[PDB]
Amino acid sequence: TIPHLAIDPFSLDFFDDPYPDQQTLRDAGPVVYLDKWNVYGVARYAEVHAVLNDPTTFCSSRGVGLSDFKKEKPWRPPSLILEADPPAHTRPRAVLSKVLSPATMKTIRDGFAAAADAKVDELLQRGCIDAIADLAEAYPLSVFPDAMGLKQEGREHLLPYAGLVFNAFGPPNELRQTAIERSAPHQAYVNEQCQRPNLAPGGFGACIHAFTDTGEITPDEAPLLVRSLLSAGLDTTVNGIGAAVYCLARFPGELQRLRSDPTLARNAFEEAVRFESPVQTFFRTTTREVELGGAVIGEGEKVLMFLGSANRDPRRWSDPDLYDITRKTSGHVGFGSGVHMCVGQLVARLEGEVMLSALARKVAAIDIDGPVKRRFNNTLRGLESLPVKLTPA
Ligand code: HEM
Ligand SMILES: CNc1ccc(C(=O)O)cc1
Ligand SMILES: [Cl-]
Repeated sequence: TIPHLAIDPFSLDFFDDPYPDQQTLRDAGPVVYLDKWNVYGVARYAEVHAVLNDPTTFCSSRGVGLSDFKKEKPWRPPSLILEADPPAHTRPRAVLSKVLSPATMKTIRDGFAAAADAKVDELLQRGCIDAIADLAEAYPLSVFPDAMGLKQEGREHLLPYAGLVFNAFGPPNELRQTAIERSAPHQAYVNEQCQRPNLAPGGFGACIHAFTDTGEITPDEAPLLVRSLLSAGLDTTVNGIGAAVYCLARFPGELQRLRSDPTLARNAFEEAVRFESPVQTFFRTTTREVELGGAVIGEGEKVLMFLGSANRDPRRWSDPDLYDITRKTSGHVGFGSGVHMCVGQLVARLEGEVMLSALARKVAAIDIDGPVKRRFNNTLRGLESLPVKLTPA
């Protein structure tokens, strides 16, 4: 009843151009089996959405990568939020919701916006820049590590570490094995910085530690939650912003509309998140035999959710392969959905918004003017290099 496919969604050939394979995956059926990795797969919006919102059946505590924590040792101590199910999940999540709260963004918006503006003005002086290294990477590094309350020394370990985490959700392919075989320095740096003495008061980390007082988390839980932010909070935004600049680079009409109404800044980023889906895929593990899309999946089975595919499903979206900054993007799963839906989404959207706002106000044109290079990661989709010429407004 279930189609078996030999598509490797973690192959380089797939990353280079996933969309035809994603159509094949959608059109093959509501549930596919990927013989390559002995996992179930879901590529349509409906089923991906269904799986995300059924955490009691499709659990996270056996890992949200290919590896089953019930079968193998996790490569690092499990995340107390990402790789946990309710109820253990519930209370750490609340802490992160409050640390990264509506109230908190107020405290950082002026600086994040100022940092975005200064960067765009800086890049306009050079004229020809790499929209990755000089913008997508430089800007988040200039605000987010500080917002964490991180010291200056050692931050070069941050992106490599994030690169690793997202590779480690993947299968035991060369990317993962290669990523993990060189994690010691990154782990040591990040893990050391999660300790309270190393985190500046006022920053997200110290704020996380401050919450041990409420009974919501113990002191020994705080560093891993600090660790979560240092895992998820930087490289994602890099690829989201990079995605957004690339989209604006490829859809000049939409750049022009953005220029004509900078208050479209927040949704053009949101649309970019849908359109590129910086986080491409996650797994769940079935806790029981279960019917999904008329397909019966056994207990203890891995189910691969194609978030990017769900976000390009024509069953749900009109003209999905088109970037439209006034689209109603609500319901996209680029940030997930349900109890694990991105707890850092406000930081990401703030960063993206104020940068796209700066671009909208300061830049007249963005033209690709060099070889474009894709960055390969088992979970993250984004570019290694995007040479562009910025024309000032
Ligand atoms: C473009 C930017 C981002 C994208 C596309 C993204 C994507 C996602 C997705 C898909 C999930 C769901 C994971 C799952 O259901 O298994 C998630 C959760 C999470 N995100 Fe992000 N994220 C972004 C930015 C951020 C930021 C800025 C932070 C922190 C400052 C962050 C930290 C986290 C954490 C800790 C979780 C786990 C939440 C939970 O398990 O309840 N992410 N994100
Ligand atoms: C969805 N992206 C995430 C990656 C890692 C973590 C974590 O370290 O908990 C959380 C979210
Ligand atoms: Cl670690």
